[PDB]
Amino acid sequence: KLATVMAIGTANPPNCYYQADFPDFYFRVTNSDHLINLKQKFKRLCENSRIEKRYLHVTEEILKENPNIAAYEATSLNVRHKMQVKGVAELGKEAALKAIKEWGQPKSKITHLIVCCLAGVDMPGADYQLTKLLDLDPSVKRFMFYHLGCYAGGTVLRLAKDIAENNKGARVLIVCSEMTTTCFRGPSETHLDSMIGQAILGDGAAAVIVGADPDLTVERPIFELVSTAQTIVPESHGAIEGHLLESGLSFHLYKTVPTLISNNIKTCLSDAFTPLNISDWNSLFWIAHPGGPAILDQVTAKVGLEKEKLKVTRQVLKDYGNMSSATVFFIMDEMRKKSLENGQATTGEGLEWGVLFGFGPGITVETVVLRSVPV
Amino acid sequence: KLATVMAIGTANPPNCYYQADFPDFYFRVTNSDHLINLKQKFKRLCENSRIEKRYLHVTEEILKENPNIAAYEATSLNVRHKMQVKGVAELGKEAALKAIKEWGQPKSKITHLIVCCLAGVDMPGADYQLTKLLDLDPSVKRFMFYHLGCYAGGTVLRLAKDIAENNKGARVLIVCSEMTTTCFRGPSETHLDSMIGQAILGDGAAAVIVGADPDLTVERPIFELVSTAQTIVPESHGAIEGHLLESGLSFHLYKTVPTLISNNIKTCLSDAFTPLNISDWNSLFWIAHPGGPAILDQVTAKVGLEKEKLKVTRQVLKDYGNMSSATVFFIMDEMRKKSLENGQATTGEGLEWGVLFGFGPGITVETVVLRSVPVI
Repeated sequence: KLATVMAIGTANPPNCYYQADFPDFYFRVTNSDHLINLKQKFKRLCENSRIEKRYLHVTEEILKENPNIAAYEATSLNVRHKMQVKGVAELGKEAALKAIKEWGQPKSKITHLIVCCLAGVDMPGADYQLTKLLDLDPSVKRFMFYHLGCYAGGTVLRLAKDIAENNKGARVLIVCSEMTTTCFRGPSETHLDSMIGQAILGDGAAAVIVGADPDLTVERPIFELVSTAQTIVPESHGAIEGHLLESGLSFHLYKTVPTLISNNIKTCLSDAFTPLNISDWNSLFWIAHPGGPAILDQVTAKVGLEKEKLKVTRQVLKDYGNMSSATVFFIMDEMRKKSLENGQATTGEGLEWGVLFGFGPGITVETVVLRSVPV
Repeated sequence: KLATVMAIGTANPPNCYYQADFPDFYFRVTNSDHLINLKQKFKRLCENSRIEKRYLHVTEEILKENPNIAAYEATSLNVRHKMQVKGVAELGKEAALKAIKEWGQPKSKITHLIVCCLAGVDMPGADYQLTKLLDLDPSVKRFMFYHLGCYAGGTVLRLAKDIAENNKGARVLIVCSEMTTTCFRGPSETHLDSMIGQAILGDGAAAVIVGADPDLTVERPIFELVSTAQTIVPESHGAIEGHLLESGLSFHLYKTVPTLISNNIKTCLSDAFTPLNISDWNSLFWIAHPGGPAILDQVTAKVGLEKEKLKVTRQVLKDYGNMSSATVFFIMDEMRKKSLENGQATTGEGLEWGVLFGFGPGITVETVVLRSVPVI
């Protein structure tokens, strides 16, 4: 009896930013219009991001109220955290309620709560906050993960799988609430990669309910968690880093990331699927963290995937941008929705087996083998 | 087959601070010798702490180089984190190596790594650093917990239990590496919370190996993880809070913390032990996070524990102070050591069943039911 995803709910801040207008907005609110060459670089980052829009808690008003946030490097952790701590909770609450609704069981049946937040360190944490906000059982078993990064969607599933499978009747609520208020900052001519964060990172929360042995008279499985794995890409040291400083969470991304990830994907696939006697990567449905269009293009090319295999993944990137750990669940959600609309037999675009990838600091790759459920 | 603790290793910074001399040290290195009145309150704080010594990464030299850390509140997070990130990994590595040695298996057999650090946020984190430092399998399945606090000893065991029992052959290395460099700060007349942490918090790391179905020809069980629970103490909102600020980590505890926790213990005991048909709290061996001397006194009093029940717990507090999440493992380690020296029948002071408690922000209480193992 495999751990099974039985519900997915998502939420995003109400402020929508169309990518086509972001360069002008970003350079204006960060008083960087005098940096003509830097603006062209940023403009191109946005144009090549393959992101059409994003939802952000940050607004021009908030930046006016907090100039130290608009600055590339200014003491601002305190003001960022004040907003971050509240934002991840409220956004996570919205997503959790939607997940709980789809799940179909009363929230009192939630036995475990896993919360994952890029930033917003607080003691007690967002897990405690959500327990109070959702009025969950005070004895709900919680796990709180701060600062894991973009591979965390796989991490929370890896955890949920073992919890669900080792505890009869366990019903795990996962909440990945990602807010970039702690990362949002002005551009730097000396650290050109920092602004990549403002070109691709969006806000969003995803909640999922995971449990083994579904009560088919009320619960409705979406995807089964077959196996999970995590690995560190060889010779990838320092390619993706984030430091929590007095100026908030930094963003470091080396130009080698796309090739490092794409060149190692087949190994992750082989390790995960050889045990299942599966070698045709195109026979799987794909849910890959859209760290960037380069990663997706290179993975598609190097793995030998058909052009549209990552269609849903690319669509989510286009509609919401990179929402860190929550992204893969938006993709998972949209995939089962599109599968239904396209009249396909399974939640995985009609295919039986699938793979979910999380990519992040390490470089770390989380590989989750999934099995679809009939539509 | 229950997840089983098969090894425990510990480590502490090389700088030992005797509590009897800390008041003078503290106010001296923080240029607070002029605050005679406040110095008296701190001296009293340390005297009733029941802590004889602590090991800290901070030194007079470090404070002289970083006066912004010595100040009660000054933009100093960057300098703090630089040391914190390095410290937790180095201290964690030492404890891990010791645990691995006791375990008796090649480190290549480690399948999962759980790292827990009060502070030292970094991406990638301490789990990544330790994987590299210990040269563990690149595919080791890692879990990294930052800023959980003092109940985390139970949290990591609760996690390790499910990992080990749901994955045949899984061998989990847990590393709780706690350093207080991020929360060390000078005294302030307009503040009276952060001063308590300066008197009770110590540095230290503990590592343990957890696995189900031990290979008895090489592995040697110490304690079995029977059940785990986590709960939020009723009407305790805001009682224990910690915030990571530009001035580092700051804690604020209501004076009611000891009472809130102690009054809730019997409930945790009942929930965890009624299913095992156990009701005599003195029939269990005890491992309780020594948040402070008050918590130990009130738990003993309200629960009705005989004087020797928290002996090891109190001894660890006396010898190391409050080392956050790592503490319960120092206690677990010392308990089986003393049990052996006392020629007792089990690793749990000759008793069969035991309980490990973690107390922290929430207020959160982690309750782990333990089973000792026979000792020849």
